[PDB]
Amino acid sequence: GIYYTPKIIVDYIVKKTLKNHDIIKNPYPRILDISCGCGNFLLEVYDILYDLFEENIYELKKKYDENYWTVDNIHRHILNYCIYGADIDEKAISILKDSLTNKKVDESDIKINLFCCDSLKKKWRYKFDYIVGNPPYIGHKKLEKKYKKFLLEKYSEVYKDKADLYFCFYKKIIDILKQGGIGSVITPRYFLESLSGKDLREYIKSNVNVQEIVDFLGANIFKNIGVSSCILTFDKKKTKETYIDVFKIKNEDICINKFETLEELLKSSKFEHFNINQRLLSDEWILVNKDDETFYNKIQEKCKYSLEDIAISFQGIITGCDKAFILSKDDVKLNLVDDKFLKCWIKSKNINKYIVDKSEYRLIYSNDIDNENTNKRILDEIIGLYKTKLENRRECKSGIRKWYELQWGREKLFFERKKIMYPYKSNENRFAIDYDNNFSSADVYSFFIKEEYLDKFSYEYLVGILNSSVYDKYFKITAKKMSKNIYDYYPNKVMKIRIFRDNNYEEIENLSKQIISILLNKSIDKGKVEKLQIKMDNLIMDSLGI
DNA sequence: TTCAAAAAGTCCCA
DNA sequence: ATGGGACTTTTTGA
Ligand SMILES: Nc1ccc(CCCNc2ncnc3c2ncn3[C@@H]2O[C@H](CO)[C@@H](O)[C@H]2O)cc1
Ligand SMILES: [K+]
Ligand SMILES: [K+]
Repeated sequence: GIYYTPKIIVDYIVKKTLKNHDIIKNPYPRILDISCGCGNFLLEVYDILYDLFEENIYELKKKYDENYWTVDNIHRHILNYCIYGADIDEKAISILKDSLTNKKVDESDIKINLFCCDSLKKKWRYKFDYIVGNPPYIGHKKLEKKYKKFLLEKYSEVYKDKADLYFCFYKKIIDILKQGGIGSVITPRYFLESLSGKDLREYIKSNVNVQEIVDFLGANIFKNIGVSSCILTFDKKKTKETYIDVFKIKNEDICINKFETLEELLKSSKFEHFNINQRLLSDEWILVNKDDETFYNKIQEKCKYSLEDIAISFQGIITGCDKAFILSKDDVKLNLVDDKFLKCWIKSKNINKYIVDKSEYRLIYSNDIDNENTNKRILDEIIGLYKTKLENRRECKSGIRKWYELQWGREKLFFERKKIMYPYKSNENRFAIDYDNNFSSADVYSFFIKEEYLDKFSYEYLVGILNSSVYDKYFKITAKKMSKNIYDYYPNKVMKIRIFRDNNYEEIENLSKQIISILLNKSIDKGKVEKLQIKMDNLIMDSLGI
């Protein structure tokens, strides 16, 4: 449970918080890491501090106690008054204490401000000038329930339904930062856009001045770790300035060690830089450049409806154990199941633009099985193979669901109708019209048009514009970037997409119908579809004035 | 009763 | 062995 931050990032963070420190004015800075681990950040802080003190040793000796300020006394001073670390791992603290002791190589048995504790529970007796480090990331599934009760009761300003632990670490760091202090940390990027991060974003916006956001997007910073990172730097300084420097990466395939320093990478063509006014932040943080801001605002102003206005959205089936209820359509065991119980089953990869692949799987809609005696063959020879796993589901332990029932079988009538489907995680917009009453898991989302908006919007028109290049860019501006070439397509953002209706409605609809007709051929002339899409994109750009 | 969010993702191969 | 690519379950709070 210990993660090594790359040295280039560690150096950038420490330098970010200490480059302009006035050691003459304040020779007693407090630099804290509340998840210090083996001291990836703190040892570097020691190096920076030692150079800072030794470069001004004679100035300090003249302004202050001349006997206290010598080179020989630097190592002691740093440990007594400057470096502070906290971590839950005892072995890590022991190792870091030995490393800090070996920075000099007893005289008086120097005390080192290292605490082996839960930083979210520690009674912190004073605030700190500088806070750096890499907090732990633990999500809603992997966090202990008993501990989650404490977080919900005590960190309710940032920790709620599906929040993450590092939300609480952000709140703690902000709370124990001195007036005029500086904090710089590396966390997941997901709180910048996620629905769970709304309270955290409000807290950060309204309690600190955000200096800088480095967004690495899908680039893999931590080797062999599936997480997407960002660096946040904030302060509590009295300033009328309220502008943020945003560095957003341009090529996610870059390796982090191209130059000797991260700042060389940030100044290069690998990153784009722009400024965001913190006072103009809403509940969402729309961090885009002026071209994209103009693009987004044009679209928002022009469109008079949203998908939420005109549609009904729902998440797919959650069986609770897929292997028990999902079978290949050529499985011999499917001869045991009456066709009234069987539904077509698709995965996210089966969703293309405008149409769905033919399904290869069948769902046993076991909610329609009455009792265990009439269909004993289905239960004993198909579903019962996983009975233990099925009995451990939450709604079975509580007794709400029978052991063979789907955990969340939703409502059949919602699926057995003409509707639009899209994958929950994709590199591009893929909205299809489903004609075959397809069921799917939560990896696919569905919506259908309300009855009162059918005369205004058709499924063909909607899949026309939603699959356009304009709308790919428009959705990705505010979407949640998960990993390299993966965006979240969830209703909490998909339903916010704004749509329009003007003189180009009929031609866009006709082009969409032609695309759908071609895609459903035996001899698919795939080429002409691209030409038709280009023409449709021209129509949409004409419609939205871009 | 029953919705929808959640990557320190998961798994595989060259 | 690692780094990169294809693909995506069900646990969980509200
Ligand atoms: N059972 C159990 C339940 C909940 C928790 C959460 C406790 C949160 N409070 C914590 N307080 C201090 N340090 C913590 C910490 N959680 C993780 N670390 C350290 O962060 C580094 C980055 O990974 C590593 O060196 C971890 O050892 C911990 C255990
Ligand atoms: K003096
Ligand atoms: K990543």
